[PDB]
Amino acid sequence: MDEIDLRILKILQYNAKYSLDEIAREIRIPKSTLSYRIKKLEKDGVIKGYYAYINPASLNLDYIVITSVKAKYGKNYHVELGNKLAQIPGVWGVYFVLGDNDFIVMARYKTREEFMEKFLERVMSIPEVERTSAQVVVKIIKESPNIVIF
Amino acid sequence: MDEIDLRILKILQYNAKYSLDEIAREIRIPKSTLSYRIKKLEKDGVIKGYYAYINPASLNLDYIVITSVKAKYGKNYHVELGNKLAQIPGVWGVYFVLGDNDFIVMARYKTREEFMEKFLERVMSIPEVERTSAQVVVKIIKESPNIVIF
Amino acid sequence: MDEIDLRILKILQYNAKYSLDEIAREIRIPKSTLSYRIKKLEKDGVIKGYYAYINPASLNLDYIVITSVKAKYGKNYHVELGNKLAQIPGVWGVYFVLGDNDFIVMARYKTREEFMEKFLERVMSIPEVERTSAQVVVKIIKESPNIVIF
Amino acid sequence: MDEIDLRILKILQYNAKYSLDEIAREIRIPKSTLSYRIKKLEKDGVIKGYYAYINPASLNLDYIVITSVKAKYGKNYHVELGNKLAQIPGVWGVYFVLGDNDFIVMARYKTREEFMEKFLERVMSIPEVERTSAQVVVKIIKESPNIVIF
Amino acid sequence: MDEIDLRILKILQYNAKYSLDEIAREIRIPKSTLSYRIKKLEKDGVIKGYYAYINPASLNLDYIVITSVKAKYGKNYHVELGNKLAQIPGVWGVYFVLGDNDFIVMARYKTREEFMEKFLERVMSIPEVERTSAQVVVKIIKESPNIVIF
Amino acid sequence: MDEIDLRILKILQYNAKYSLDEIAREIRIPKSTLSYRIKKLEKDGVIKGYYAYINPASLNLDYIVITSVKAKYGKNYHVELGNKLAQIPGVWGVYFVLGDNDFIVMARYKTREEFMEKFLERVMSIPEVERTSAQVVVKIIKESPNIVIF
Amino acid sequence: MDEIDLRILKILQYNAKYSLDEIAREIRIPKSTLSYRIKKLEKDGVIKGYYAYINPASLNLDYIVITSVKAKYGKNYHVELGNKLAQIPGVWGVYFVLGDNDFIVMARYKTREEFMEKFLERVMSIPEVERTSAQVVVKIIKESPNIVIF
Amino acid sequence: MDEIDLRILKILQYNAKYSLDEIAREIRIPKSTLSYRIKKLEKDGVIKGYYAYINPASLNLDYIVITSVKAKYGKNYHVELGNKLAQIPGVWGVYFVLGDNDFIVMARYKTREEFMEKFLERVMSIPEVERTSAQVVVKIIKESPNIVIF
Ligand SMILES: NC(=O)CC[C@H](N)C(=O)O
Ligand SMILES: NC(=O)CC[C@H](N)C(=O)O
Ligand SMILES: NC(=O)CC[C@H](N)C(=O)O
Ligand SMILES: NC(=O)CC[C@H](N)C(=O)O
Ligand SMILES: NC(=O)CC[C@H](N)C(=O)O
Ligand SMILES: NC(=O)CC[C@H](N)C(=O)O
Ligand SMILES: NC(=O)CC[C@H](N)C(=O)O
Ligand SMILES: NC(=O)CC[C@H](N)C(=O)O
Ligand SMILES: [Mg+2]
Ligand SMILES: [Mg+2]
Ligand SMILES: [Mg+2]
Ligand SMILES: [Mg+2]
Repeated sequence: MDEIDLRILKILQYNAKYSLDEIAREIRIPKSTLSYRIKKLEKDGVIKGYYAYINPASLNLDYIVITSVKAKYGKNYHVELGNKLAQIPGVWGVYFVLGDNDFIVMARYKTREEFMEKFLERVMSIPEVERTSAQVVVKIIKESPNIVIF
Repeated sequence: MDEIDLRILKILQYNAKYSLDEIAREIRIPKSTLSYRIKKLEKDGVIKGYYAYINPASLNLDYIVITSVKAKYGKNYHVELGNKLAQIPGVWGVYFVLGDNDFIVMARYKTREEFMEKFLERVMSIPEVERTSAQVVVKIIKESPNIVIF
Repeated sequence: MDEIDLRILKILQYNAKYSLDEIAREIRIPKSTLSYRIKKLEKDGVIKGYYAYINPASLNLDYIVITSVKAKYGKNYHVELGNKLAQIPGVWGVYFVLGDNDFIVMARYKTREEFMEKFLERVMSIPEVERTSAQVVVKIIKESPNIVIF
Repeated sequence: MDEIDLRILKILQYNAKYSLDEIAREIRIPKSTLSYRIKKLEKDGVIKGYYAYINPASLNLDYIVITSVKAKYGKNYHVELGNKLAQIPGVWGVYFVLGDNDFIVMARYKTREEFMEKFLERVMSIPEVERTSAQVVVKIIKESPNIVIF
Repeated sequence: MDEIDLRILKILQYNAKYSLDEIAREIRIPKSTLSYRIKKLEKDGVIKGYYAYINPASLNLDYIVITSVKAKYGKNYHVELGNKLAQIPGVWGVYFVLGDNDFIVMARYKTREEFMEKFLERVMSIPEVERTSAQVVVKIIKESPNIVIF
Repeated sequence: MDEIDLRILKILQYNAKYSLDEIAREIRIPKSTLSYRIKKLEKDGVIKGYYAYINPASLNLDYIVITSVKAKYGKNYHVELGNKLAQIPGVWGVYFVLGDNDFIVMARYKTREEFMEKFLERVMSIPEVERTSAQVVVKIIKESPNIVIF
Repeated sequence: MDEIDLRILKILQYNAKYSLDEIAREIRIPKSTLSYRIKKLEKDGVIKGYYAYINPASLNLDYIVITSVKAKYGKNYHVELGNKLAQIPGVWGVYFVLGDNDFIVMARYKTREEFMEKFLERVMSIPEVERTSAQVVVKIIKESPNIVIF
Repeated sequence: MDEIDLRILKILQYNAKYSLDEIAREIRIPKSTLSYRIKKLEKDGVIKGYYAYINPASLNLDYIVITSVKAKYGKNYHVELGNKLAQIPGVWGVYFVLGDNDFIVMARYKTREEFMEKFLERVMSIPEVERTSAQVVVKIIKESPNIVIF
């Protein structure tokens, strides 16, 4: 990757629906070269794909919760709990963090009831789980994970 | 929105690079009707846009940190700190949560040094900030915020 | 329920001993219509009943304690502990909360000894119980759960 | 108060809509004596009144939150914050507890938005307030504050 | 007990080596009446005895530690741990407290090594013990448990 | 101090009302030598005095509380708060501990009201005080500070 | 050890590569006496040896972590965990502390991956380990353990 | 640096008092080449020096404490506190850590009194300091910071 690829990615991270023309004109390079560079980035794994950005509100995903989960120590309990958490419907993020030394889980549901049935109740029945603390997000000030180039 | 729009969105959330043909054939509806429905979803704000999914690793974004921030109480301190946090380079997520009653900030940097210079040092100089706790993500088990329809 | 029912409920939540006359005169509606509306609210479950408000102090209920209880995770431990807590004499409130991710128990006793014998000792013998923290209420600034319409 | 008054109160705490007949027949005492005893209990302050029990769900009071509040120390800050908390619309309970050495606030709202506007935002602007932690009640296992005689 | 007994106790709590004369002259009552009152207080259990106040420093009791101990819940674990703690050499105080909902243990030792051998190591081997936190007293600002009448 | 003084102190710490005869007979030494040794211990400061042990229960000292107090840092705030705490009526113990890095205060009162008026309210008005946590002692398993020789 | 030995040690703790001449001239004593004193300090165990001070940065030891570890109570679990921790590659410090009543572990690794593989993963599989909290050192303000004489 | 330098450093980190002969014979390289390599490592900053390892016990450094320090946020308070901490006599380590988001300070003193006078009292008077928690090390299981090559 070179400076030019970065200029291309900086654009595609915001809007992937531009025409090779506009981009080429902005970056000041041959459209055939652009198309090539973009195809190379996809083959190399830099660009893993293209998604439609759906407004979670439009889907009534009003009950957002960030949950910290502590796993009991011993015989692979930690690694197994991570994958169990990632398969729960509504869970889009699972991170293991150093400090708290536990899992941070990001999930979205339409209501409290759905959250309890699909996430909370399920997580509570997991024996490996030592403890949890579910944080209710009452305000999304920002959420743009797509922006990787600042 | 109807059941059909959901089938369309469920596809576009994963791959927006399909052809109206394939989708139409899968959903079993006229391509002209599909194109219409999709254009309507965009005009209605359900589909806010289309992004390229860039692999953060490809950009050496190795230092990932989830930081909790406590703001001092009183005269609009809380709301102001939120926007200050969202403008920091490298910060893609800022949420205010109930329970901890503080801000949860998601950020990505190439190294510890960048993180300290762009995020930590800056956050420390903010007077409104009462306290913080930065969690180092040492493992991303899952991160698919684009998946809103399960 | 309409605006008129709300005016009726706003009154009955404070004093259910009024006469259909006074209320009718205040709300400015036929006494026969009032009686009907009230009977409908009872049949519909809005008005679950009428209670006498007894001053807890008059019963020497001097030892008030708000206890948080953490249940161990796994095989229905959580749901079972909740009902065990609600059957304890002196316990009038049991809530499961998100954040602390534990039960909050409200209880009233005449003395420390009664509290220990009827609540504390009993709760300690429950194996499902992971941990507890009992908060001693030394001052009731307000307690009007009957006021649901502000 | 004697054993007989307790039998009367034990009944009235559950249902104040009984007839002096039924109660008299159950307690086995003259209806004129009952009426007298009840009037005495009201004059003495044991029975502070009679309320209609309204099902909070019937009023869409779905967002229930138990909040702990820490007040800064010094010049009457503690006592003043207590009364400020009790005047907030939607707040039915305010207790000062020993141990946590802070205020426990019980509130009910129809939605997250109402809660934020009427409670959270208001509490955040109070300078005396050091810190808070709002617990989201996702399940009411029991709530019968009217039962003072077990 | 009357006002006079209190005046007697207020004196004896500070210095039990006074003569019945001095005390009688100070309290302004017959020495024979004093002797009687004091003998009555002993027979009644108010005065449980008379001790020599030994300066702990004179015995090289330099390592003072206040330890909080959490016992696991279930089958009489709590009550049993309390008595086990009270029999440890060097432990002069054991209290069960509400709030922390654990035992507070006061102990004194000549050195760190003695403390580790007689207290810490022993406490660690107790299975019922969930967790502990030992606070090192580096300054005794006051310690007059003998003063019960202020 | 020698082995013999220790045998004397071990006795006097439990009961200072023995006769020089009994003690001399038990220790197997001349009564004149005993009297001398004891007088020397008093002059040397080992024996600071003799107190009457009054049963706190006999004085209705039912509300026992162990309070941890955190002082703000800076200009002699710590040392000043310690002496302010030790002068509070009902407070018999004040220790500064390493770990929690705060003051531990032992106090006794007849009732909750007295505790609030004499201790809590007073402590809350102290500006230097950062935070506190008052632990309610609901059970004294042991309290023998007089026993310094085991 | 005398004042002169201290002057010698104060020098050798900083730089052990000086010549007996320079030191002798600085301390103002016969070189033969110096050599003797130094040999005595080594034989007596004061000087346990001489090491080369290697700059950790020069070895790419960029991932520094201070981890607190809580061991479960009971049958020698504590002492055994300590030695298990000290044998982990990359761990240079293991301390058992009073207060937190847990182990503090100092370790150094080249990267996050090495840290996870050699330390974290290994520690997680230890059953005796109750919980841990790994603190990421992002700045070494000072690290001179060799300086024992100030 | 190459594999050979590492073999040299691995030796010098343990014992810098070996002769170029022994080392050369062990590493199997010309003594003149060794001397050169070692001189290069010193000029390059890998080997910052050579110290005498003094047994802290030999200096009566019995009071070891690991203290966590929280600095108030705002105008360079954090960076300034770090250097203030590093200049305190007896302090050999100061680290700023991510997670706890505070300073970890390692210090050694002969007694509690010295610790209080040189460290604690001084740290308490620092206004920038928000809070601290000093952990008493009662057992050094391992302390070999000199070992950088495992
Ligand atoms: N930007 C453009 O469209 C130029 C294209 C270029 N001439 C080519 O060879 O494709
Ligand atoms: N799926 C298709 O391509 C059919 C298209 C449809 N016949 C139209 O009117 O556009
Ligand atoms: N408020 C009243 O009492 C009026 C009653 C009304 N006239 C009826 O039909 O009952
Ligand atoms: N229970 C009753 O109704 C009896 C009443 C009773 N005879 C009276 O004097 O009122
Ligand atoms: N205070 C005194 O010694 C008076 C004693 C009193 N006269 C008696 O009867 O013993
Ligand atoms: N124990 C005794 O009373 C002996 C006393 C001893 N003969 C003396 O000289 O006082
Ligand atoms: N400082 C010196 O080198 C003097 C040495 C001294 N004359 C001896 O006997 O070794
Ligand atoms: N290891 C040795 O001492 C050999 C030294 C080597 N011959 C030189 O040139 O110095
Ligand atoms: Mg996307
Ligand atoms: Mg009621
Ligand atoms: Mg005494
Ligand atoms: Mg060294």
